Amino acid sequence: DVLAKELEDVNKWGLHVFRIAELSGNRPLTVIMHTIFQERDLLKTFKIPVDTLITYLMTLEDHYHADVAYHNNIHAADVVQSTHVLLSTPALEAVFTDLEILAAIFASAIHDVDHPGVSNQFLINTNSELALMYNDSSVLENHHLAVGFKLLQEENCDIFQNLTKKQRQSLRKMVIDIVLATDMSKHMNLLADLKTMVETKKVTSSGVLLLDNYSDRIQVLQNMVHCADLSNPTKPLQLYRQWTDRIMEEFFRQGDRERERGMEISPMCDKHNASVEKSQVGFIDYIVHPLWETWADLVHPDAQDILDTLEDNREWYQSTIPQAH
Amino acid sequence: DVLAKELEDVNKWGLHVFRIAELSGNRPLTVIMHTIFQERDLLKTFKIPVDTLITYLMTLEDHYHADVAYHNNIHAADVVQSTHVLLSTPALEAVFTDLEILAAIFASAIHDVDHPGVSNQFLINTNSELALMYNDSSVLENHHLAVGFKLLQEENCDIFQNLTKKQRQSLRKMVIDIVLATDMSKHMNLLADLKTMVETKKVTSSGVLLLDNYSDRIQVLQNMVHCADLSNPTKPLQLYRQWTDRIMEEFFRQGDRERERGMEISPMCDKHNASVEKSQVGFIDYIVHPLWETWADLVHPDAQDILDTLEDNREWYQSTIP
Ligand SMILES: C[C@@H]1CN(C(=O)CO/N=C/c2ccc(OC(F)F)c(OC3CCCC3)c2)C[C@@H](C)O1
Ligand SMILES: C[C@@H]1CN(C(=O)CO/N=C/c2ccc(OC(F)F)c(OC3CCCC3)c2)C[C@@H](C)O1
Ligand SMILES: [Mg+2]
Ligand SMILES: [Mg+2]
Ligand SMILES: [Mg+2]
Ligand SMILES: [Mg+2]
Ligand SMILES: [Mg+2]
Ligand SMILES: [Zn+2]
Ligand SMILES: [Zn+2]
Repeated sequence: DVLAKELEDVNKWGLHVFRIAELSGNRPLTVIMHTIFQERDLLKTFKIPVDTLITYLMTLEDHYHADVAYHNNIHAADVVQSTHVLLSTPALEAVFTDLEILAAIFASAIHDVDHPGVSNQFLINTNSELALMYNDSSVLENHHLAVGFKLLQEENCDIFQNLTKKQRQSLRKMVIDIVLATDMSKHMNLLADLKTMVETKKVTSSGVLLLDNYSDRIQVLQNMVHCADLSNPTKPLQLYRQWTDRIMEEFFRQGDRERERGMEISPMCDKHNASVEKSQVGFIDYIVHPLWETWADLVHPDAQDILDTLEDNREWYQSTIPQAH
Repeated sequence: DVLAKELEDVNKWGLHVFRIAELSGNRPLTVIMHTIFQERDLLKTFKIPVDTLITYLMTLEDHYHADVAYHNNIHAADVVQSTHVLLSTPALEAVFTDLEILAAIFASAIHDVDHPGVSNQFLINTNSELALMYNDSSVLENHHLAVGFKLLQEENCDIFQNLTKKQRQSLRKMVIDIVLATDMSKHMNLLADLKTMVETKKVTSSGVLLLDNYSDRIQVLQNMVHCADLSNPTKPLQLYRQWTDRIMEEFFRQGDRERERGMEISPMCDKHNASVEKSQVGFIDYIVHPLWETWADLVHPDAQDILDTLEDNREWYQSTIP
């Protein structure tokens, strides 16, 4: 119906993903992954039975928490769809193999599964079982990977059943490398390295990038998914505002637990003392723009419209903050 | 029943650790740990109730597998005692705080707990739940930490209950850093970085190392426990001979599991095609001597005898190659 109409924008930045969630009966991850797999002809390329794909996707989506305001299946679908757009950027045309493409999209799909709605630092500070299990290192991200892969074991869920042994091993490695890179404590290091990759990048005649070793290829995929994960402020203001609502609700809920426990309340987690405009402008100035501006450098001019929206949105949120002229 | 005469060598390289295991009713880890804590006055320094220490040690010791030939409670006891000796080296006099000392010894004690007797690569290749949990990265070492820490939560087991919050946090971080560095896959990088530290070491006149910050200190602790972990070929030969027998028995059993599942048998795990003596020489030539030579540089001349024993032991296995 209208859903197939909205799913026509799947190759477009700014998909009305929230609308798709409503219309699909809260199955945005399932329908968006399925649509993209059909789009990229992935079921045929990797001999994936459709009933298997759908069974896994539905189980995966089930394992995103409905009561978590931001880190849920809608965010997962959004990051999947955004990665799907970035993969098709002209500067990267026929750079990546079908397997690499599959890896980046699957990584995006599972990258926050079973997120509890609180940060790594919170989990470390409250001595959680998760932090105990993972020795305080990329606690959530290791966990997302473990669950995402574990779900492949469920009945009629192995979407990779017809990959070769070599392919499955290569895909597992790439997906691990990608999701671990979504850990924000690795952001400055990724960014610092991506800047250096940009400085010395090599391009063909028709302008596509030359990535001639796994280390360069995976670095580009890591930053790609990281950008997609941090892409909310680059979306039309109507989508962006909605993402901002959810992240602050999730944060304030974390803040509430912290205050109730007598802990120091984490930054931007205090519902009483917090400005949306100030927090978002800071977020953009110190994290999202430094990154997207570097990505735009890498694929210039492919991302200029994305960068323009980001800068517009930044200008928009700073406009109501009083400042010295 | 004593035993006490054996434990008089707890400060020496080449303590009779197998004897201690026998004499103590297979509680070498509890006994040696208890002895070292008393000697270093750690119970008083950190207000560790002695029954809490023993209770934790017995539980920890119970989670090393009796039926694993090498990676068992005797190996843990050995690595603890070896670290205990290395910490007392003159070149390191007054370098470490009591909390750092506590961290290195605790890390040594838990560093292989619940080892199943197969390698990281075997756990990965067989798609074990453990490799699934830890995403193929330092699978065992991540698991050893989780278990060692988890056991503090059993009844009357929290030996760190009277550390401050800041002390617990700092000790936790050091222990994690130290145990993750026992992963053999990190050996070449760790050693490379150790050589770099050695190239630019600072010492007082009496040769005492001057460490500047957490980076320096934890790097020395990591390498120290790694050396202790790889110390078998530097021990008196009779000790070394038994360690060699044990590690081969454990490797062969992994090989047997591999052969049975039609997997390629891992290097040195095929009992039908092994060259034990030749493999010890290569082990020393390519891993153990390059490490201990660098450590010996760091603490010159504290480790000269250790190095000499290493070279004598290399010649033993060389001369027993059929
Ligand atoms: C560098 C760390 C990152 N961080 C995280 O929790 C992990 O990732 N964040 C994702 C994120 C995603 C969307 C956000 O808003 C909108 F785009 F929705 C957003 O805006 C918040 C809202 C207050 C500012 C940060 C954050 C915490 C942060 C304060 O600084
Ligand atoms: C299952 C294996 C695990 N692995 C390791 O490196 C683990 O670390 N080793 C410790 C070790 C400790 C003591 C050894 O001898 C004596 F000193 F005991 C010893 O003898 C080696 C080993 C056979 C000759 C060289 C090894 C390597 C891979 C094939 O898969
Ligand atoms: Mg995440
Ligand atoms: Mg003192
Ligand atoms: Mg080990
Ligand atoms: Mg220094
Ligand atoms: Mg001689
Ligand atoms: Zn995310
Ligand atoms: Zn060990």
